[PDB]
Amino acid sequence: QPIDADVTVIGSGPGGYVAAIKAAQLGFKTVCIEKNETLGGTCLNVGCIPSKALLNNSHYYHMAHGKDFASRGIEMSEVRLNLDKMMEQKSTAVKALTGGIAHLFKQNKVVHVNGYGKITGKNQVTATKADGGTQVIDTKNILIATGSEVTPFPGITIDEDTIVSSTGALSLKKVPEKMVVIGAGVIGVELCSVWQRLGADVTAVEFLGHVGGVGIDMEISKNFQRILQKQGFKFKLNTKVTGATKKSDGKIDVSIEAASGGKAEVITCDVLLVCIGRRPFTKNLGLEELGIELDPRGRIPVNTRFQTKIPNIYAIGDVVAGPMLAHKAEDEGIICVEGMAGGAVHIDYNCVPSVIYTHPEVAWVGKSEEQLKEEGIEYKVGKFPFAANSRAKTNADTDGMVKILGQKSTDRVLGAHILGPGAGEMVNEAALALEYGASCEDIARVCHAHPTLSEAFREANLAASFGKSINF
Amino acid sequence: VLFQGPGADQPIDADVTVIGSGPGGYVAAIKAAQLGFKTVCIEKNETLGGTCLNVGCIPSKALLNNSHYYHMAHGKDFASRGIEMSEVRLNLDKMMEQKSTAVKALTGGIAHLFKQNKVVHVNGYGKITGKNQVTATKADGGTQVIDTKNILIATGSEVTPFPGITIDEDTIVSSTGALSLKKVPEKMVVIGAGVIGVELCSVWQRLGADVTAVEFLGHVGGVGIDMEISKNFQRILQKQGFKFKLNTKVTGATKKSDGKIDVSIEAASGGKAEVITCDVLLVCIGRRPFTKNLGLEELGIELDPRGRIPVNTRFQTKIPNIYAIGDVVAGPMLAHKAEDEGIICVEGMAGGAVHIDYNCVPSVIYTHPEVAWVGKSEEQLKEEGIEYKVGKFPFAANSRAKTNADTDGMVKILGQKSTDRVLGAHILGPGAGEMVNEAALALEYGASCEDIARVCHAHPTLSEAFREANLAASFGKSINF
Ligand SMILES: Cc1cc2nc3c(=O)[nH]c(=O)nc-3n(C[C@H](O)[C@H](O)[C@H](O)COP(=O)(O)OP(=O)(O)OC[C@H]3O[C@@H](n4cnc5c(N)ncnc54)[C@H](O)[C@@H]3O)c2cc1C
Ligand SMILES: Cc1cc2nc3c(=O)[nH]c(=O)nc-3n(C[C@H](O)[C@H](O)[C@H](O)COP(=O)(O)OP(=O)(O)OC[C@H]3O[C@@H](n4cnc5c(N)ncnc54)[C@H](O)[C@@H]3O)c2cc1C
Repeated sequence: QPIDADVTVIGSGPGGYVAAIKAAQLGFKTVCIEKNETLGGTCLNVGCIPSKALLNNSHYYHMAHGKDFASRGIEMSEVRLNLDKMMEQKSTAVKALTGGIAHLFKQNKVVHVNGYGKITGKNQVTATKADGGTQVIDTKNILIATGSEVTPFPGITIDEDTIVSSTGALSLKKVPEKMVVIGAGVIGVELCSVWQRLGADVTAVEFLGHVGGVGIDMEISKNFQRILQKQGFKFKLNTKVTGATKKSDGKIDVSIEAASGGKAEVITCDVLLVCIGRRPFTKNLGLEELGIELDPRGRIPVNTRFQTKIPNIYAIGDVVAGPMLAHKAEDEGIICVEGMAGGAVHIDYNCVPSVIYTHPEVAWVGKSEEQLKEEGIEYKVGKFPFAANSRAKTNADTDGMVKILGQKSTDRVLGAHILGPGAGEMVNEAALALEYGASCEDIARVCHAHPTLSEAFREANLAASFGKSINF
Repeated sequence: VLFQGPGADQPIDADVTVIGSGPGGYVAAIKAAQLGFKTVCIEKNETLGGTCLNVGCIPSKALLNNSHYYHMAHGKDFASRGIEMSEVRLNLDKMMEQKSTAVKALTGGIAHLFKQNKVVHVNGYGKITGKNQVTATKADGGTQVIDTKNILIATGSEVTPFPGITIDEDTIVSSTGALSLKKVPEKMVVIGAGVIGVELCSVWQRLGADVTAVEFLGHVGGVGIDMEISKNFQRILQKQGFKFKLNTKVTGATKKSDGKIDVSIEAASGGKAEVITCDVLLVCIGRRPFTKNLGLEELGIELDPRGRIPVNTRFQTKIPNIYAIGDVVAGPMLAHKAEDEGIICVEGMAGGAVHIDYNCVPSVIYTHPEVAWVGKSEEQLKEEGIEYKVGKFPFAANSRAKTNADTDGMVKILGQKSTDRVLGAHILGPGAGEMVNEAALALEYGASCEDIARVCHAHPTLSEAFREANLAASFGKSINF
């Protein structure tokens, strides 16, 4: 009882479920195979959505429990945490959005097959369900969107009990008294902040010498770290972990040393979060038998139409090269299926923004100062602090700055870097500016509403273009 | 030298003399100095920054922010997130202190910016006493003459009075009195359902007042707002507790011996006479240009019927070296509009071309949900005979809005039917105020709906609703709805 299809998508994360919807909208008979109980992939079920929910809820807890609400005349005798209820709010959002994808599939006539997909021919995918039943799909095109998994730390076994990945850390049943996080990238700093805010003593251990992962601008990263340390973060940068021991009393002893060598020490904690990275997931997909070889980092090599070496078999998202982000996977899914229908296929990874949803937030798009130097680009800098922005000052939330990097000969915007309130939303104005090739003067002369945080983006461009802002 | 207050009465020479230190005047003065002009700014009030900083945008946004958080804590929202509190109490004195702290910091900042940029601040009442002369009259009665090549009038606006109802800032208040009420009124009536009125209503509603807005026109939110957005906005505000009497005129108000106020109303067309009682009456029917005792009549600068100073596209009055910008001239009475006019006016004084497109000036309403728009409404496009297409995306389908349990409203995009050019953007929902600036940048380039749809917006953000509404306008269908 095989199914015939034009496009068969393996995986229902941001890349796969959006690709499936768009393919159906373009007229393809479309199937989407998912092995998990719900649709939406890593981002919806154990990723972006649960993490942002806990960041929001823990931020508001900090505002009520700390000094902020009192300073605004909102007085409360006793603020208490109900962690079960906070986790419930998180789970409600996840359930609503995963159900929403199932309805979108029905609305657009995408056939949902529940099982573990394996490519069993150039034009065939077989999905094996939990009970061993099979469903064969004979298909013109195959779109691999199988995503990522957590990168294990050699010698340390994650059990999601006291040694957790991001999945376990998002569902802890009590606030750990003491918590250690291996990895001070985006995911690690976010999860650190959640549990710090809810009462944990948190330490982030990082082999590199800065916070925030790859590609973040160094000046932004140092300033971000300083703000976080004032919030209660403790950082062990330039530090390697040599091992972790699960102890008889339930606690964990973590052995660390200086990254360059020496200064060996041990620190004890109640929960260890292993968050050193993620890697492409292709297990048992049938690639070896087809001859589709992986690159040394486990990614599927693809061409500019996202075709593998077998031209009707495609791959997108966290399973191929480029930034491992939800909106990147989505755009790759859209343009891949547009290309299947004969159209142009374009994504510019220099215009793909990054966001860290701490408070303050961090967001950037385009090039860092380190990248411009390494490329030998002559640039100029404009900065504007949020302390001088009217909306930030009115809200009494004034950490950080906007930094703009501009090309000297043309005034072209080369990069935008935002540390402070509203950075996540603000970077999308910046992404539009980079896609259009805007000059710094262009953005300085656009009438931004007053009072808005976006005026800091305008003023930083004015500084880069004219040399001087108005309000600083 | 850089501050000329009482006792400082020697004559001054300047290239540019700016009368008024509001958003238009103080930015014009800074930019003039940065361009190389010897610049003077005359201000009659105790602080710089005009209506917006002292009694306007800044205090109102501070109270909107604080009252929204009071509502999150005192209502259901914080409890839904596992944040349990025994007793949430309002300390209005402390809330007002946070507001005043912000205003003081920002007014002090302008004075520092004037010093940094070598702008001479003259504290007095400026009158134009010759084609190239302004005389400032100071608090002590002293006078100071400024001989100047150019004059820039930036004298701003005032509250529009209501005949027969005397504002006393006690129980009958303007927006100024409403921003400093000493206690939450049990019942408040607002005459005028425009932007300022709805914002002030929302503040006091959140803090415990029973609020009613009376409006002579048939919609909420002032001039130019899209009618679909306005209707949806009104329905949301009614569920928050607002009561609206649209298409209604006020015939009078009487302060009673017991301190309460009886407001007499009728249908705008006639009939249906009623009386409604309140503890505080806010008179918010508009603002109007302020030019009192400026010397215009003697110069021969006549005003238009609404009191504005007529100017050409370089912002020149009938006297070619005398200019005017901001709330005293035509166009949207908004802070960023006054700022941009001041900048390009002084750039024009320095030899540059002068052009501004009021169709690219955004408007924002800082309620929760917010409202923001830029470009054209459906009503404008219809009246102009423009063929257009519509794309909508509801915030209920946006991942960041749903995750924060903050899902009112939608983004609506209007695109040209044949060319896909973005013609207007209308946002009702969370984050509208910041989001409209992405739309303003798009309009500057004449971008298409497809252009915006193909920009990689971060996930999860509210801005994705803007992306998806453009995708719907361009392709006919969004992804996530
Ligand atoms: C804690 C956390 C926070 C994050 N926060 C953000 C954020 O704020 N913003 C951001 O942009 N990104 C964020 N990310 C990253 C984001 O989750 C990923 O970039 C994105 O989910 C990748 O999309 P994808 O569709 O390529 O893969 P995935 O989301 O990983 O989806 C792959 C799907 O394929 C299924 N699958 C795999 N193999 C098969 C098979 N053989 N048969 C059937 N089904 C199969 C998997 O079960 C899964 O459902 C975060 C990630 C984590 C872990
Ligand atoms: C409650 C309220 C909320 C508002 N919220 C917003 C908002 O969120 N966003 C927005 O964009 N706009 C908002 N506005 C409108 C905004 O304040 C005005 O558009 C803006 O202030 C006008 O700028 P201006 O420089 O033209 O005039 P004004 O700000 O009115 O400044 C004029 C200045 O000139 C001085 N002056 C006048 N005559 C003389 C004289 N002869 N000699 C010396 N000095 C003189 C006055 O004292 C005053 O300081 C709000 C207004 C109110 C009342």
